[PDB]
Amino acid sequence: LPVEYLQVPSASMGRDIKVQFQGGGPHAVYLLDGLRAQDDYNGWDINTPAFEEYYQSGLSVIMPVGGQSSFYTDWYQPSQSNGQNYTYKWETFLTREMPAWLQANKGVSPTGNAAVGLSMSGGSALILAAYYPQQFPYAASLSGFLNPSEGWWPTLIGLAMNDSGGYNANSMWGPSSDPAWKRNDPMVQIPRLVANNTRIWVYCGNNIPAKFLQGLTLRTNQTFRDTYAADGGRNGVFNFPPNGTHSWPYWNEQLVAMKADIQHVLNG
Repeated sequence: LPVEYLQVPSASMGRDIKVQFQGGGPHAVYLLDGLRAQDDYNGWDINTPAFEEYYQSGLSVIMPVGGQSSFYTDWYQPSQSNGQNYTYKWETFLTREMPAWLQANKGVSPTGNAAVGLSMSGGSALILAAYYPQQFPYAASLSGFLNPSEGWWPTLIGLAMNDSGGYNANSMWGPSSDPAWKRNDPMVQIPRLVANNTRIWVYCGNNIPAKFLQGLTLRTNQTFRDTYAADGGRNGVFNFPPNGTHSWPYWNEQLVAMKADIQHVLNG
């Protein structure tokens, strides 16, 4: 019932990962952070009443802390030019290390949870559900990058990572020809989301190099929707309100709006 700050060892990253945690039930909502995930608090707790909004929801809430520009993925190597001295292994942490710890210590089930991501982690949430459907029957992407391997996206993602911490996308998924780019591309993995009957919730809202990027993000999100439908997808909620914005107030509004949806999927 009270909010806790936990030190959860990551063998794969060789350090302790801080996790903000609120109990409330055996199944949990994993709230993933944006591109500039900080090392002190998860952006959901900094900017929104997420914990309060899900208090007595019958769901636990998990906010991992850290991982700027990590895309919550397992990297090939430490990011070279910014002096990172370990390899990001956030997929291993989120799918093995952390749920094991939460199961042993708190009784949180490793299966039957929801992954909710925004910006950077919007794609991550869908990828986690794509490859770990037992752990995540539910996944939400708010203003996510849903076709990272395609067109200009590897270039833009590389620039974004440089402009947030000096991280280098080549250390993460290799050059854009590397199979890791398509492996971690939600668009490309839509057949998995359909085959798994994943419940997905996709949101996207709407100085001129930003006009381009804002437009590209929404249009890519629209192609994702169409392709999901075309591939036989029938378990999706697609929210593209024209006045929607790419900001914590609307991301929080989406988190609130999906609560009933998550409750019915995870606890129904």
